[PDB]
Amino acid sequence: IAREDVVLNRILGEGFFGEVYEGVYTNHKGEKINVAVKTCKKDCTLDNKEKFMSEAVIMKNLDHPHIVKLIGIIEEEPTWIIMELYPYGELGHYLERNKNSLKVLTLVLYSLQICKAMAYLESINCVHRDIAVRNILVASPECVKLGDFGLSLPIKWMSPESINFRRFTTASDVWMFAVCMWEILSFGKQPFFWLENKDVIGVLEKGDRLPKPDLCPPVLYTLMTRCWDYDPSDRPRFTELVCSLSDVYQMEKDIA
Ligand SMILES: Cc1ccc(-n2nc(C(C)(C)C)cc2NC(=O)Nc2cccc3cc(C(=O)NC(C)C)[nH]c23)cc1
Repeated sequence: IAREDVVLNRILGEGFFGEVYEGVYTNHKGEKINVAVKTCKKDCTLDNKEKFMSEAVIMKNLDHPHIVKLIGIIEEEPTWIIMELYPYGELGHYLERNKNSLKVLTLVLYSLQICKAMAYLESINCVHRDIAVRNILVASPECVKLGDFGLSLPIKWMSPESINFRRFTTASDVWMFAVCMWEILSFGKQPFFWLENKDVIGVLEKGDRLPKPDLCPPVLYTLMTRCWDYDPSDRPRFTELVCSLSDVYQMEKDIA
């Protein structure tokens, strides 16, 4: 990927190692691809420059249909990591904007797609630690992609073991994933929006849970409740949750 083939438009935000730019990449075909161009401050340590590159190293190896895509890497100074963006933006903003036209089967489709992405990460014992609708992009009205645009706390999405002891496992991600589904079925509503972060653990310890979103099928809410078991061992694996969500999707397809 050549630097002249990438035009920068505006600052997307500040990453951990430097600014992230929203740009456009013109390929060999001439078609314009929306991209996020991640940069690293010059004054960083070699250790910090290495940690910056690890995203390019890992992301190059990821090719899952429901995971964000790496477009390329420009190693020559200033080093850029180019990731694909889509014009439909974040899922949270997309859900809010299309709340009146989106059908429940589509919300179950998105839930299943993220579950498939997470079942793959589970296969390689990798933990996301920040499963939330803000970390999901809309590739098309029928395709969502999981990413990680956060800085390595998201209290309102975290399992009790993550809040209490900073323990993060695949089991804790399963909890976060059900919170992500609650956001999808609620059309982008923030979980526990009515609480402060300090109040969350007290409510979970007492046995209180996020209520069923109006449009959420009872079977899907039961699955959400199993992911929110205080005991991490009693939550399903993403691998089996794919089977569970595929059954829910087929029942919703049969209803619609
Ligand atoms: C070090 C490290 C960091 C992250 C990851 N990692 N792991 C995964 C899973 C495998 C899905 C968990 C995905 C990712 N990376 C991305 O999704 N990158 C990405 C893609 C598209 C756009 C943006 C914007 C930013 C950004 O920094 N925006 C600031 C403005 C905050 N990042 C983007 C791996 C290693």
